[PDB]
Amino acid sequence: KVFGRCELAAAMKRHGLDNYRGYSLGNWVCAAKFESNFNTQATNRNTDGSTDYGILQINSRWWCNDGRTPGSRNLCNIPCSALLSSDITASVNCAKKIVSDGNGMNAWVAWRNRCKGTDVQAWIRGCRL
Ligand code: NA
Repeated sequence: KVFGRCELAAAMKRHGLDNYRGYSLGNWVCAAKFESNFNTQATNRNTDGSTDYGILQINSRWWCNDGRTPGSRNLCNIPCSALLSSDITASVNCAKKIVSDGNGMNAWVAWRNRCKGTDVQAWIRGCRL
């Protein structure tokens, strides 16, 4: 599913991301825009042989099992295909473990390079929240 911006903001707020570990909702919408273009089906192979999955590009080296990332962890205890669903529950629950892991939202390279330190409140402008 390709989300609209305010559609995704509403879903991420519904599931508890707004101000989670002190990251305002616009940080999460910005991250999803530049990680996945708001597409739950997005996949991207990494040079280490892992893959990033879904709306928040969650990595198979640490967080999910994709059957082809040797020696990798599965800390969210889910198949990586679960992170491609139109239902973002699994992605959000896993993102909450990732952002709690020690480096905060710096786990999302697109957030660090394109959202961090910017006017992230612009990403929820005009949305009914
Ligand atoms: Na894995």
